[PDB]
Amino acid sequence: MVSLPRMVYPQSKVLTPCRKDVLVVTPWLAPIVWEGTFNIDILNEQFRLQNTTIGLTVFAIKKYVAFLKLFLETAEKHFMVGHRVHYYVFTDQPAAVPRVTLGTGRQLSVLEVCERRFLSEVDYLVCVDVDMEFRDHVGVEILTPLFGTLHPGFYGSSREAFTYERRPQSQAYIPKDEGDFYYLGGFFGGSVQEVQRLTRACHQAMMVDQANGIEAVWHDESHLNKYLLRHKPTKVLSPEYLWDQQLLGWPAVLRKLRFTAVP
Ligand SMILES: CCCCCCO[C@@H]1O[C@H](CO)[C@H](O)C[C@H]1O[C@@H]1O[C@@H](C)[C@@H](O)[C@@H](O)[C@@H]1O
Ligand SMILES: O=c1ccn([C@@H]2O[C@H](COP(=O)(O)OP(=O)(O)O)[C@@H](O)[C@H]2O)c(=O)[nH]1
Ligand SMILES: [Hg+2]
Ligand SMILES: [Hg+2]
Ligand SMILES: [Hg+2]
Ligand SMILES: [Hg+2]
Repeated sequence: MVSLPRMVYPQSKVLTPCRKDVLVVTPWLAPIVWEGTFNIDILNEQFRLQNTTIGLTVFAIKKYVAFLKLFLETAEKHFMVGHRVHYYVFTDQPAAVPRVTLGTGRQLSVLEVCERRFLSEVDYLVCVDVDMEFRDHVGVEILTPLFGTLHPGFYGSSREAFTYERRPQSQAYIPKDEGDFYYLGGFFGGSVQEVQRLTRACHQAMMVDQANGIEAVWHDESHLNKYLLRHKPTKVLSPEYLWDQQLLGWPAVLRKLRFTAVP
């Protein structure tokens, strides 16, 4: 709750949009995070004064443990640098986790495969896929009670084309005339409380489907989209936050490619 210190930065013009090529705010007034929309110095101050701790979770089972080295190494260079970070690696191969050198204020926990511990160790949880690498800044601008990320392959598509689950028998069902955006199952997060609510809701929904003998078209991602349709995220991250350059190139609307798939 402490006041920010004196800071010097250019004034923002009220009669000048920051981006004229993209939507920077949703209909429910949640910002859509694109490069140019935020002053990272102001945001860093706000979150540091709060002594914010960010938890980053990844699952690495079977062959996916081979992606951990690059993932963690690049995270050390681009993820929440300057803030307290706690990595949680869930794996079936504890002894296979690479020994990565971490900067100060950052720690790593290996969990072999207790929601209460999250509430006690971190303020925010970020959940992502491990077969990726950070290529640019991914900082506190993403922190909020609940956020989803615009899928790189559908940010420009009409909702009818969104690959939501379309069968009424599934708990993840979303009709052709509903839907705001198509979010990624591989990059979401928010406060520990909101994240656990989302995962708990999706777990229950998937069990109901299982009992009914049906599996959503895109599994977890399908349910996450249904959850975020009914519980609007407080921030939405642009595709800058999860991209595949090999498959999608580098469009003009993307000033930075922050987190990407590994070729
Ligand atoms: C219009 C063309 C779309 C190109 C992207 C397809 O991405 C895939 O989308 C489905 C949902 O419809 C699901 O999310 C898997 C996703 O594929 C993964 O992510 C993309 C970005 C690539 O990295 C693929 O190699 C991945 O398998
Ligand atoms: O049949 C599958 C394929 C992937 N995954 C999970 O999805 C993550 C990344 O997904 P994928 O292998 O599809 O790669 P990506 O789409 O992220 O590039 C992996 O860590 C797994 O935990 C899964 O549960 N089932
Ligand atoms: Hg998580
Ligand atoms: Hg859900
Ligand atoms: Hg689930
Ligand atoms: Hg989910």
